[PDB]
Amino acid sequence: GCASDPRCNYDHPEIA
Repeated sequence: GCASDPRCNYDHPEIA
């Protein structure tokens, strides 16, 4: 779910 966060896409790229 976090991957959906614009701040997560940068923190968890491997996920998104």
